[PDB]
Amino acid sequence: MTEYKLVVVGAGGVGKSALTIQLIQNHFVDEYDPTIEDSYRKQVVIDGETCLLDILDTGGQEEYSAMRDQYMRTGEGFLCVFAINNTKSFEDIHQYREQIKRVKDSDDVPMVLVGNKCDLAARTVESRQAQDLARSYGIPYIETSAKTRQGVEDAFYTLVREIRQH
Ligand SMILES: Nc1nc2c(ncn2[C@@H]2O[C@H](COP(=O)(O)OP(=O)(O)O)[C@@H](O)[C@H]2O)c(=O)[nH]1
Ligand SMILES: [Mg+2]
Repeated sequence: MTEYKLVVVGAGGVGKSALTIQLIQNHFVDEYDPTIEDSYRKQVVIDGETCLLDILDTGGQEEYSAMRDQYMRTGEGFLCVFAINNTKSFEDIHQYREQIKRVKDSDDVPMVLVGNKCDLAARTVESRQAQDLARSYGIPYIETSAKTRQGVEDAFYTLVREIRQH
């Protein structure tokens, strides 16, 4: 069976844990210990192929847990997440991508830019701004809501399809 190693990165509070929990357990949590950093597994069929997702939900920043470094170096694809109502988290994306390019020593790394919390009103980051950023990196942009489930499967499965074109 094919395994796909995915890593979820982004500023604190954007919904990295919520997105992962939604994919894994199909439920939305209003509060998830921001310190909890762990890996989750899920068996799913994507385009007729049964595979196992090995997902690392990264926690704190400016820190390198023995596990994060491992997934960061062995990770096959990255979900770079920001929130639609958090301009700083969007501006922060540049830092996460520069970091990933450094670890892989490459500018061709499977990656998907995710704009989360699309269920919230009065967004401060327009879809167009994110689309422009994703285009500049040569990767897809997908909006999601860990609360309503909108785009969640699409974000993770598209990341798998990016790894496949690699
Ligand atoms: N309305 C809304 N709240 C969300 C969404 N995703 C996450 N949250 C909330 O945002 C806060 C931070 O989410 P969390 O998953 O802990 O963020 P992380 O720090 O990136 O892991 C929590 O209070 C969540 O309930 C979403 O899509 N919509
Ligand atoms: Mg978290």
